[PDB]
Amino acid sequence: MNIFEMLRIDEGLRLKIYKDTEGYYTIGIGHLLTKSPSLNAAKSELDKAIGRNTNGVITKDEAEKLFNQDVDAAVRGILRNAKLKPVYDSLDAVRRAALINAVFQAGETGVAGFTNSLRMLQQKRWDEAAVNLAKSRWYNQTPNRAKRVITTFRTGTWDAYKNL
Ligand SMILES: [Cl-]
Repeated sequence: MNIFEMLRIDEGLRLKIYKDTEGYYTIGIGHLLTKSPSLNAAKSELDKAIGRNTNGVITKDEAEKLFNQDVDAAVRGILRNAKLKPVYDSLDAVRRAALINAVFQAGETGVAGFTNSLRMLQQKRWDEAAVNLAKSRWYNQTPNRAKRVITTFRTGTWDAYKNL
């Protein structure tokens, strides 16, 4: 298992525009196009990201290109966030993947309210971190996906994804 299969399981793959769990225009593998309620705004963002006139649909290859660009962006945002970097560096390979997954899910770096969780992670207080991560809108809105990531932080294994 690795970061790409991981998120690939968590995000799914759709080749035609769709609305995420939040009602946002997205496509491919978790690729948020826009937060605007405008389909037109979404197709434009889509054409621009793709480099061609899509008409709202892409090929598998195109989806995977976006995905690669996106995972790369995430890692790099982490490396560049002053609060994320140290956490990320203190972690093992498996837990690092969970951090990437979560940041990817946010579509942004060092999201609001997880200072305490980060601190517990950094100190390797796994069980406590798990519990704390769970007191979050995140967990309540997408409990299944959040449970998988949380289990990954607490254990340092891929157990939560081995069976999907
Ligand atoms: Cl879920």
